[PDB]
Amino acid sequence: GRRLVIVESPTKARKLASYLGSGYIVESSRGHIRDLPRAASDVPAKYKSQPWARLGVNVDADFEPLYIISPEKRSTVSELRGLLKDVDELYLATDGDREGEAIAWHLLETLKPRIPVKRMVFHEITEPAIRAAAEHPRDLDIDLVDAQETRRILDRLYGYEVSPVLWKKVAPKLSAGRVQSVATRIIVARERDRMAFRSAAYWDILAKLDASVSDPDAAPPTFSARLTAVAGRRVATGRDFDSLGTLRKGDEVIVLDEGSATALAAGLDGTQLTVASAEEKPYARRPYPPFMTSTLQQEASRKLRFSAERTMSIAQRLYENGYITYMRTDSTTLSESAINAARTQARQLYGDEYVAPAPRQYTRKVKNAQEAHEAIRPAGETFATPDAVRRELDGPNIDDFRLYELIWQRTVASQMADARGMTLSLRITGMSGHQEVVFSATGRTLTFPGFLKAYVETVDELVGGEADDAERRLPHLTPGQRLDIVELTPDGHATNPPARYTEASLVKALEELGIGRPSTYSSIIKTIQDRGYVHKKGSALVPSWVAFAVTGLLEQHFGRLVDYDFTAAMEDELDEIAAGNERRTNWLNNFYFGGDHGVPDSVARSGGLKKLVGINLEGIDAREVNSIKLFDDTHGRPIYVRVGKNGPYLERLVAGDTGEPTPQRANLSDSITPDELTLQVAEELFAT
Repeated sequence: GRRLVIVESPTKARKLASYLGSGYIVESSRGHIRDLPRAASDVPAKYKSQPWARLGVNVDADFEPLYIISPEKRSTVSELRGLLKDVDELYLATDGDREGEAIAWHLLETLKPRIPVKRMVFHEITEPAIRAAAEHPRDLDIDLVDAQETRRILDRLYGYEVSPVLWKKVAPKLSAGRVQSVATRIIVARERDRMAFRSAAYWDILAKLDASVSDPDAAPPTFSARLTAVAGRRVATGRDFDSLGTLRKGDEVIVLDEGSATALAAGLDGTQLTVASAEEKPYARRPYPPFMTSTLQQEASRKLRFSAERTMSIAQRLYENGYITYMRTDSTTLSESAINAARTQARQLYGDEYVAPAPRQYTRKVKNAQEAHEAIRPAGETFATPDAVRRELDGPNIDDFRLYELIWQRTVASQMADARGMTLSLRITGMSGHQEVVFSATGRTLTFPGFLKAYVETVDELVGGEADDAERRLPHLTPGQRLDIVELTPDGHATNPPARYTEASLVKALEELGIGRPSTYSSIIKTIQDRGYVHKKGSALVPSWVAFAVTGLLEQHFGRLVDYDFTAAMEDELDEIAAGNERRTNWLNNFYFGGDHGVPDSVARSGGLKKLVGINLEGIDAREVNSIKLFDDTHGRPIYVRVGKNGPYLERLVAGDTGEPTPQRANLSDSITPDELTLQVAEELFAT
């Protein structure tokens, strides 16, 4: 009467056993047990006669893979086979997505069971959910397994073709990563934009206005307003300049400068201003959807200041320990049990009035219904309360509680009433000598906070901006109303360069572009940092010089491999395989060898990966690949950054003791971000 259940982790193994009980033996497999060979020694004697064995994929036989058991896992497999001898049934209880199905498949291929096999799938670890999945198994989904394998093979083939190019042309020991190099490109593209940015200056006037003489009961009696128009011409703002600091070809504006603006203020000093136009418009904010993988990583980054990787390790533990639903999901759907628990929680915590009128469903179409069933929300039909979870996850597990609290608040808020308020608009007029001038003020009231009492999104550190519960108080003003000028400050400004990415904004970008998946966002963000391509300056991601060199090589000579659209399209086709709408072998064959299928002008339609990469590379100069153009000096001489084996250093060709060509060099580190190394900075380190 003995049943064996296999999962990926000891924590999950202990948790399922607690729920299953007697007559079940629950073991862990440490994740994957087989992979393609990673070394010549991974190749078994039987295959040492196959020249493709080390590669591990036989491209001339429909991409047959060589899966071997990694030496680090041979132990695990031995024990599993040992235990299998003594049971009546095998339960495979890995995660329900393509990774988990692939593990199940591999266990079947490795153990070769001669007893019944049931495959359990669940998206939360509770006693009911576990019991249910045991009683109602799901057939192994081969389409999922084929999708995972296609991606595994693709990565192997990609590394095989592309790494040698990086080795000859950039640096040895660099490792190719296809999606990674796209993520890297996004970051490098932003740094270049910052480097080509040129600021424009623009001035206006800020006034403090008092309404208390014309209306003794104005609330508040004072406020601020900005100069918006002078003599029918609209004052220049930051949005009016392009990245080169020149005015955009649109409507007609005045750029004020210091002397311009203070002349206007001095000519105003004395007068009153007059309310020409007050307007109220109500607004209604709908609450945030429940968390999915990308939005959870974003909010944890902006609010808790957790890296993407950190958020996923914590979420993993919460899920394995029964606290939350599955944390790899692109669904924001809540089950009816969860909608009711949130509604109740909200009514108990905040009031009957703060509960949405009718229950709120957030049903967005998921890419694959087999891998994602539900948003990320507290597990169990009744949510474990934040205090109870706070006590269990105290001390060392404090980051786990903090994430749970974030998830709980988000779920609860998602069932709450709309935020209500008014948005205030003001047109104030006046006279600075000859010219008529317009000051403007805007305001927002939050009459009824709604879900915002339970959850408010955090604004991106670098982008800046206003939170969705921020209010600007303005007094009730009426046309004709005179206003007293309390103070006038002529105000100078400059346009700013485009903000760098935080992890939160990178994840957002990967999602909008269709390049990231719930299973991949954090591993993408993590790897580009490990491998040195990118590092953090505070909360900002900054590319390293080697990132420029690699990105440059790929853009110049293999552009399709790092094109945002081609990348997204491939991610989509892999999902197509997962659904059963495209075949593993056809896809690999088209991708590697070329074919007539795929988005126009893609790798597949351009002759395949193999012909694409294997051009004549002797035409590609390593020296230029490792040279990043910065600018010319005040003598017309190109100054570039050279990526050398000893690292990054600045170089320029100068006139020597005889003449040119003489290279003048100066060494460089992390301390100087690319957009910080200006000509001033460069000259300063060429000399000292």
